[PDB]
Amino acid sequence: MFVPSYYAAARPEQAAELVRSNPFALVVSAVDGVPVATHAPVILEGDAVEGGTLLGHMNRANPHWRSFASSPDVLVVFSGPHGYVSPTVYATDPAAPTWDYAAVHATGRVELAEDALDVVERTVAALEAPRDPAWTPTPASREYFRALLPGVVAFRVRVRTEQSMFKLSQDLDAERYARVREAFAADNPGLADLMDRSLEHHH
Amino acid sequence: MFVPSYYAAARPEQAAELVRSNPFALVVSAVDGVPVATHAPVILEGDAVEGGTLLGHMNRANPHWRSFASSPDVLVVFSGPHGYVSPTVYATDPAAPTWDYAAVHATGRVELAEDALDVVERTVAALEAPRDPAWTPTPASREYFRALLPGVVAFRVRVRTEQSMFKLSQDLDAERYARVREAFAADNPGLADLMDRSLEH
Ligand code: HEM
Ligand code: HEM
Repeated sequence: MFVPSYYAAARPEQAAELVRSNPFALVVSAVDGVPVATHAPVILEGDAVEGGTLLGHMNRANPHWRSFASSPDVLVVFSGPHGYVSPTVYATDPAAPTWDYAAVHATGRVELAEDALDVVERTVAALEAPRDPAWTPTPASREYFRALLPGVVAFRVRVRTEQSMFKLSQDLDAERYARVREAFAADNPGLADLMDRSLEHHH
Repeated sequence: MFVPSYYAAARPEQAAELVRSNPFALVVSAVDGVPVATHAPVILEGDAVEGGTLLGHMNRANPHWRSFASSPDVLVVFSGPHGYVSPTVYATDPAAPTWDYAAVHATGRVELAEDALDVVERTVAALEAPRDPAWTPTPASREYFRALLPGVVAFRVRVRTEQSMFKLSQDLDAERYARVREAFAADNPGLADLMDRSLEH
């Protein structure tokens, strides 16, 4: 990923807010030199992505994790809101399209996590916390978790580098920008909100 | 990606339909044993993903493409609708959460494309065709596209293998499935529509 200056994160906390808000991530590694990816829920331990630790799990029948000893460099991609920008919105002739989006790329070394039960219980709490009501596992469900454990492989990524893209049209002048934002406000309110947050000076 | 049989595509054209409906893809390669990914619009040439050809473009100032020159294997991930499934929706105890989603992974050899104008113009046509209304490039915009070409790098992927995941709660019993579909109907209609199409014929 390459990040033009206009699409850099405005504030250092924005990468971590995106990661926490979008836990269904893409875990990418090199299996015999070719890329392989698994969609998995991944949570963040720590205040910042860079230097932080990611915790995830996948199916033990998914052979992807068997590579995590011989090829330990991994990339985890977290994806926020996104949307196509049609030249129709600009209302200018000569124009060209683009796609607006925010994403965080965390690269580091992967390792298997012995305490798989901890990883999945922490994932439950993190993903249920924004919901009302939140689901809290009963004793019967924690016992069920224990019965399920042979089928899971948990893992940790110690994040060495992070890269964040907030490609949200901030290069546009106000008239073309207003038109982009108004088009997303109707059909993609999450993206419009991200655009609003990208313009903040402090909060 | 590992695809359990009950989350496989029900019809062989469903993978191609997902690719065409979700063209903003993730293009992944190995730049010195480390995975590097770029988000880019990618379209499908052919009736099927496997054996088909993917066409995309990225920023020439994005150094990612410089690793394509040796024609390494690339992975292109197309992601459809997705949504978290909270056990609250099941309304049954012993339970555990999951995440429902559909995605297509295409792996093959990447080639730099000399015909970058054709790639970007075909991408325009493919992305605009279902919008209402569709944008129709004017002669001025076609001349603009030519002027922009130095700044773009286009590429082809010959798809050697493909995996398609339609993880859409097909394994739930009838009462729990209905709860999940009903819950997504309200807050994620694109995902609910995908579940409907997964059970049809
Ligand atoms: C907290 C939210 C959770 C989410 C969003 C989630 C999601 C997922 C996903 C997407 C997969 C597929 C991974 C792959 O393709 O390799 C998976 C696999 C698996 N997860 Fe989780 N999971 C959650 C919690 C749990 C808990 C608490 C357990 C208890 C041990 C668990 C046990 C498993 C097992 C056994 C599998 C293997 C496939 C299966 O049996 O369904 N998960 N999970
Ligand atoms: C059809 C829908 C299109 C979409 C969704 C789209 C989207 C994008 C995206 C996401 C990037 C950044 C890639 C990166 O990070 O490396 C990009 C770069 C670029 N695209 Fe496209 N594009 C489209 C059509 C076109 C057309 C017709 C042209 C005409 C030549 C063009 C020219 C460029 C150029 C010059 C760049 C690099 C410089 C820049 O980003 O402004 N694109 N495009």
